[PDB]
Amino acid sequence: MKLSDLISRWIDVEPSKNAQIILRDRYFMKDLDGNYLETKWEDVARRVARVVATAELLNPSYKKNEKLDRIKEWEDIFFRVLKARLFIPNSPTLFNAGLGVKHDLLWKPIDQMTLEDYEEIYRSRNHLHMLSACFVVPVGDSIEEIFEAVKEYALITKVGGGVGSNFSELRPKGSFVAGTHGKASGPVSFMHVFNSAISVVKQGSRRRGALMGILNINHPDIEEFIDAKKVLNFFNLSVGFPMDKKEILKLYEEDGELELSHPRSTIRKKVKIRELFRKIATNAWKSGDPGLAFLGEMNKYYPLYPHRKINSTNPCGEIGLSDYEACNLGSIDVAKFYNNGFVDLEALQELVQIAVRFLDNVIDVNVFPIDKITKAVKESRRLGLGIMGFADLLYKLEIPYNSQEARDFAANLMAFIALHAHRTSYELGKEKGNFPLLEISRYRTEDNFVPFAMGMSNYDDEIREVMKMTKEFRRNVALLTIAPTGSISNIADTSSGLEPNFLLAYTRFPLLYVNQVLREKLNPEILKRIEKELIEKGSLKDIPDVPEKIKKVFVVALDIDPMDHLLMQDAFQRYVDNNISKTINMPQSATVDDVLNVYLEALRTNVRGITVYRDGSL
Amino acid sequence: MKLSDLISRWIDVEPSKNAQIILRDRYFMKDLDGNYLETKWEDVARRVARVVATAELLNPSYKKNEKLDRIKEWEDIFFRVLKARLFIPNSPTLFNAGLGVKHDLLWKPIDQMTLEDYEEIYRSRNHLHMLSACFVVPVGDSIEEIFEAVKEYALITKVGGGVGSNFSELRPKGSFVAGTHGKASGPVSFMHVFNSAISVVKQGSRRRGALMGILNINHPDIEEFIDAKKVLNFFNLSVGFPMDKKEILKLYEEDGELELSHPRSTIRKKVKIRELFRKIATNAWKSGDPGLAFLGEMNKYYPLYPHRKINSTNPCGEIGLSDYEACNLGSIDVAKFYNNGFVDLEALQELVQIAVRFLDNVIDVNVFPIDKITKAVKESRRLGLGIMGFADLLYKLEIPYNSQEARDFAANLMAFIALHAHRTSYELGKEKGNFPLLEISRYRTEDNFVPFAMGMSNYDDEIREVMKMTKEFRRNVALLTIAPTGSISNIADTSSGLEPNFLLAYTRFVTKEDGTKEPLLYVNQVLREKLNPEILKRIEKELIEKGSLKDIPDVPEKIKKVFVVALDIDPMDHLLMQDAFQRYVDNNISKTINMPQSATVDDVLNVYLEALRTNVRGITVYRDGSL
Ligand SMILES: Cc1cn([C@H]2C[C@H](O)[C@@H](COP(=O)(O)OP(=O)(O)OP(=O)(O)O)O2)c(=O)[nH]c1=O
Ligand SMILES: Cc1cn([C@H]2C[C@H](O)[C@@H](COP(=O)(O)OP(=O)(O)OP(=O)(O)O)O2)c(=O)[nH]c1=O
Ligand SMILES: Nc1nc2c(ncn2[C@@H]2O[C@H](COP(=O)(O)OP(=O)(O)O)[C@@H](O)[C@H]2O)c(=O)[nH]1
Ligand SMILES: Nc1nc2c(ncn2[C@@H]2O[C@H](COP(=O)(O)OP(=O)(O)O)[C@@H](O)[C@H]2O)c(=O)[nH]1
Ligand SMILES: [Mg+2]
Ligand SMILES: [Mg+2]
Repeated sequence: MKLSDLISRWIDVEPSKNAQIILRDRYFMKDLDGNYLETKWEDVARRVARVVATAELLNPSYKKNEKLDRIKEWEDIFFRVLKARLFIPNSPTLFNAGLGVKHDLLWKPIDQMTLEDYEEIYRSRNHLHMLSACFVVPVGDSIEEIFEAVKEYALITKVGGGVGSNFSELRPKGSFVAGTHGKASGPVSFMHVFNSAISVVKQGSRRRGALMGILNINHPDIEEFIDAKKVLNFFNLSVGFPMDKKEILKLYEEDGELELSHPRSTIRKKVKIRELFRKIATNAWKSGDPGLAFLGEMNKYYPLYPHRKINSTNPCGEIGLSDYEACNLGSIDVAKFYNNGFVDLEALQELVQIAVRFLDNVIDVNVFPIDKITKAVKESRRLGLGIMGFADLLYKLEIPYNSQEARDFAANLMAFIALHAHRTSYELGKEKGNFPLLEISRYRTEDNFVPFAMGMSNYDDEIREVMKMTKEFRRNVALLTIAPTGSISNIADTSSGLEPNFLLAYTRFPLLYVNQVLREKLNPEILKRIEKELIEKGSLKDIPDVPEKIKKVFVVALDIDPMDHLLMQDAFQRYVDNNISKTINMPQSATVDDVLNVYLEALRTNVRGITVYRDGSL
Repeated sequence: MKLSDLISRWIDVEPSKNAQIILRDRYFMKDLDGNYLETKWEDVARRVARVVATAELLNPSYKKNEKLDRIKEWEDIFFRVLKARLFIPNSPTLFNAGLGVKHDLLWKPIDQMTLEDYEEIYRSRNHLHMLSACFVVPVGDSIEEIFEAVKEYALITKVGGGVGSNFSELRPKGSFVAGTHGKASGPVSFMHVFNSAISVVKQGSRRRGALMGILNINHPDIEEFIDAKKVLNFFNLSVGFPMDKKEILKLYEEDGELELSHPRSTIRKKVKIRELFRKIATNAWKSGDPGLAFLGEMNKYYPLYPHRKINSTNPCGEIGLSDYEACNLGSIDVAKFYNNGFVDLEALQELVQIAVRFLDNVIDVNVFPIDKITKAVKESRRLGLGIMGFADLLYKLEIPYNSQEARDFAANLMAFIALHAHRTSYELGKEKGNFPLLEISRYRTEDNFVPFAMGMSNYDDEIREVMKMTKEFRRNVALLTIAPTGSISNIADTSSGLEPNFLLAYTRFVTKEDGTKEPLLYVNQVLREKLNPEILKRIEKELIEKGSLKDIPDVPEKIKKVFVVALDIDPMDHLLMQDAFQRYVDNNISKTINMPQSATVDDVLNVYLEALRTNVRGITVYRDGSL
C-alpha cells in the first residue's frame, strides 16, 4: 500500500491515556510562566515538522523561487508521519525544537506560511536548540583536560544530552605526576568528580544526566573499575576492548595473559584474561555492570578509521562516536506496517526515505553548546535511524521471538531498511552535497567496503551494489541504530526497540498497560480468567488454558533464553552500521558461568557490545 | 647595629633538627628520579635568591654595563638574609622557584654567573613556576561560569596556591532557571562540587588544597550556609558583611531585622539579626566555623575601591583580594632583632627595605595558570610583608602578651614596619615605575587617604607624610599582612606570626630506625635561657601535663606573668592584640581568638560585638576542646 494510505489508517488514532500523561508531563511546550503552549500530540508534530522542514532553506538544488512550495511539501509529509506516530525522533528533538522562536510562528497554518516566516524560524533558534541524544567527548591525561571535560559534561547535561567518555587516557592510580612529584589519583577517582558535577546539573524536570564511562581491558586500574559500582549513580560502565574480538577470544581459549600497562605510568602487571572475565561476569551477575564494549569491532566497520577512531559509546551503547562527535536518532514503529500476514514493504521503503531526510535535516537546525562538536557533526553527518515495535510486529505475524524464524525475519527486515536508507543517503549526497569527509573514507579509498557483516539475507548483493554507488555520492557517514526507545516507544504506544515485551500486563510509575495485540487475539473470556495470575506470574508459560500457540507467540523477555536474546542481537547487527541497545535478560537461577558463556558466544557473533541483566539481581 | 652584623650572628646557625625534617620532607628540590638536588637549607636559599634576583634584568634604571654586577649584589643580599632565616617568603616561593630551569644554573658558584646565565633563567621558568600563596576567583551565576571556576580551583591547587571565593552571586536553592524551566541547586550544593574536585588535586605530597568560601549575611541561603559544616573538609567558611560594620552593630543594638534577598530570585525573608548572630556563634562555639569577614571594612581601606572591589579573602583571611587577584607573602623573624632590652630598629629598617624589593621582584618571575590572574597582579602589584617571632620577642623583652604594654609595643612596631615598607614602595615606584593603576587609586584622587586606621603610635604623622609622597610614586597598591606562618615559622625556629606560643613545651617524636619514636622534649628556647635549669627539670612534667605555668608551685611570679601561652590569655586580650596590629596593616591579619573550653555561646557573641567596635577586618574563633 502507498504510505499516504497507511498514514490515513493511523493519523487519527489518539495516543493512549498513558502516553498523554507522559506528553503533558514533559513534552508539551510551556512558556516562561509555566502555561501550556501545546495540549495535544498534534501540536508537537506541527512544531517539530515545521522546524525540521526549515532545513530545506539550505538545499542548493532548490531555486530561491521554488523554496516555499518545497519547504511546505516537506513540512506536510513530516507532520503527517509524526502525527500518525509511524516515525518519532529522539526526545531532545521533541523537547527543544522551536526554542527561541516566536510562538506565533511554530503552530501557524502551513497554507499561511511565507518564505520569510521560515527564514525567521531558522534565524531565531537559540543556544539551547539542541535536538540530539548522543555525545562523546575525550578526557585527556591532564588537570586542564579533565576539568574542561567536566565542564563539557555539565553543558551537555543542561541541554538534555547523554554523554560518554573513555577514561583510559588517565594514568593509573599511583602513577608519577612529574609536575608535582606526586601520585596520580587514577580514572576511577576522577569519574567520582564527574558524578558529583552531574548531581547538580539537569534539564530541569524533564531529563536528568545520563553518562557512560569506559575503561579499556588492559588499563592497570581495570580491576578497581570493574568493582567501582559495588557513588557513580549517573554512570553506566563498560569495559573497553580496542583489539579484535578474535584475538581476545583466542587469548581466553588458550588461557593466556594480558599485560596491563599505560604509556605515562611505570605501573605494569599481568593477569590471566580468564580471571578478569570472571571478575566482570561476577559483578554483572550481582548488579548488571559493567558491560562490554567491542571498540575494535566498531572501528572494523567505521568508514573513517584509522584516521579517526571510535573510543567510546554514548550511555546506552547504541552509537560508537569519535571524539566530540554527536548523533541524532529516530525510530520507525514497524508494528504499524503489519498488513494481512506481511510487512508492507511498499509503504516502509517510502517512510525510510522520508526518515533519512528528516534526520539529516535535524543536523542543520541543531545547535550544540561546544564548537568542536558542531564541527565533528558537520564533517560526518552520522545518523541513527532505527525501529521500535518489533516484538509487537512478531505478535501480529504469529512468530515467536525465540525462534530461528524470528531471527531470519529480523535480518531480512533490517537488511531491507539498511538498503533503502543507504540508497537515500546516495540520493541526498547527489542532491545536497556529500559529507565533507567522504573523500577520505573507506567508501572512496577502498573497494567492497560494507559497514556491517551481512550474511543473513538475500538482499546482500543489492546492498553491495549500493555501497559501491556511494563511492560517488553519500550524505552520511553512517545511518542506522537500534535504540532503547525508552520514552518514544511509550509515546507511540508500541514495544521498545528490538526488545521483547518485558510484560504482557503491568503498572508503571498511574497503572497499567496491557498488551493490545494480546487483547486483540486471545479469547476475551479466557483472558479475564488468567489475568490475575498473569500479573502475578509475569508470563503465560504455566498458566493452563490458554492455548499453546498463544503461549508460544506471546512470549515475554524472561520466557526467552539468554542465547535467543543474543542471537537476535546478532541478526540485527549484521545490517546496522552503528551499534544496538540490547539487554541480555537472564533468569534468577543463572550462574556466573552462564554469564561467561554469553560472553564467549558474543565474541563469536557479530555483536558490537553486551549488556546483561539477571532477574532479581538489584 | 648594622643589618650585616646581625646577619653575621645568624648566617652560620643551622636550622634545628625539627626544621630539617620539614625541609627534607617537602622543601628540598628533587630530580625526576627523586634524587635530592638540595640537602641543606643553604641550597634552597641559593636557588631562591638567584631566581628572584633575576627580576633585576627588567629594571629600567640599570645600564647594561652594571647589570651583571647589580644582579649579583641583590642575589648576594637575598641569599644572606634567607640563609640567616631573618626573612623567609611564603612556601610556594620556596617550593617552586627555579622550576623549568636547567639544574646547572640554579646552584653553581655565583662568581661563575654570566648575564647570559640570568637571561636563560628568566626564559626557562615553566608553567608551574608559581610563587604566590593567596588567590581569589569569582563564581558567576551560570553553569558555564561555575565549572570554569571549578577548573580554576584545580589549576591553582595543583601549583600550590590557596583560593577563595564569595559564592553569593549564585541564586538561592529553588530559584527559577529559565534555560531549563528548573529550580536552582543553590550555592552550598555547588560548594560541595568544588570540594569534590579538590579532594583529587594537590601539589603532590608538599601541600593539600586550602579553600575559602564566603556567603553574605543577606543571602537567602545564609542559615543553611551557617550550618553547612556541622563534606566541605577543604573549605574554611566565613560569613560576609559587605556593609559598614557600624551599620551592622546598630541593627544589632536595636534588635532589628535583615531582609534576605537575591537579584535573581523572587523570594524574600526577614530575619532578626540577633538570631542570625546567635546561629553563627553557636556553630562557631561547636566547630570553629563560620568566621566573620568584614568585607565593607576591607573596601574602606582598599585604594582601588569602587573601581575594583574586594569580595573575598584567601583561606586564612589575611589578604582581601579583588577578582582574579593574587598576592605573594613573606615574613620577618622579629625575635632575631632583640638587643639588650630593645628592638634593633637600625637593622630592622634595612631588612624591611630588602624584603619589600624581594617581594616585588617575585611578581616579575611568577607564572600564573590563568591569564586573567597575570593581568590583575601586573596591574596592582599587591604584596604581603609580615612578621613572625612576635611572641618570642615579647618573652625576651619581658613583656606579658596579655597586657596593654604589649599591645602598645605591637602597634609601635607594626607602625614602624609600615612606615618603612611604604617608603620603599615610593623609592621602587621611582626606580622601576608605578603600579599601572596608581592613577585611578585613592593615593592619587584623594588627599589624606591612609590604608589603615592608625591611632596607636608616635609614628602616625610621618606615616601620613609618606602616604602623601606616594600620590606621585608607588610600586605597590598595598604591602603588609600578618600571616599564620604555619610552615615558615617552623623553618625559622620561631613563634608563629603574631600568635602567642600555644605551648612552652611538649614531646617531639623522632623516627630512629631500629624502631620507635625517640621522645625528646622541646622546651621554648627563651624559657630555657631565663629559667633556672634546676627548676625547669623539676616542673617540666607538670608543665607538659597542664599546658601552662600558671598553677605550678614555686615558679616565680615574674616568669609566670611573662611566659604566657595562648590559653592563659583571655579572648578580649587576643582580640585587642589583633586590633593593635590591624591599625597599621593595609591588608588583613590572621588571628585565632582562642577561647577556654568553659566559654559559652554568649561569650562568643560578646567577642563578635567587641570586634564590631574595634578595627579588625575579620574574626576567627576556636574554643579549646570543641573539635
Ligand atoms: C596534579 C595532579 C595530577 N593528577 C593526575 C591528573 C592526570 O591524570 C595526570 C597528569 O596531570 P597534569 O595536570 O598533567 O600534571 P603535569 O603535566 O604537571 O605532570 P606530567 O608532566 O607528569 O603530566 O595526573 C592527579 O591525580 N592529581 C594531581 O594533583
Ligand atoms: C541548569 C542548571 C542551573 N543551576 C543554577 C546554576 C546557576 O546558579 C543558575 C543559572 O544557570 P544558567 O546556566 O545560567 O541557566 P540559564 O542561563 O539557562 O537560565 P537563566 O537565564 O535563568 O540564567 O542556576 C542549577 O542549579 N541546576 C541546573 O541544572
Ligand atoms: N541526559 C539524558 N540522556 C538520556 C536519557 N535517556 C536517554 N538518553 C539519551 O538518549 C539515548 C537514547 O535513549 P532512548 O531510550 O531511545 O531515548 P528516547 O528518545 O527518550 O526514547 C541514550 O543512549 C542517551 O544518549 C536521560 O534520562 N538523560
Ligand atoms: N593550597 C594550600 N595553601 C595553603 C596551605 N597552607 C597555607 N596555604 C596558603 O598560604 C597562605 C598563608 O599561610 P602560611 O601558613 O603563612 O604559609 P607558609 O608560607 O607555608 O608558612 C594561606 O593563607 C593560604 O592561602 C595548604 O596546605 N595548601
Ligand atoms: Mg600535564
Ligand atoms: Mg543563565
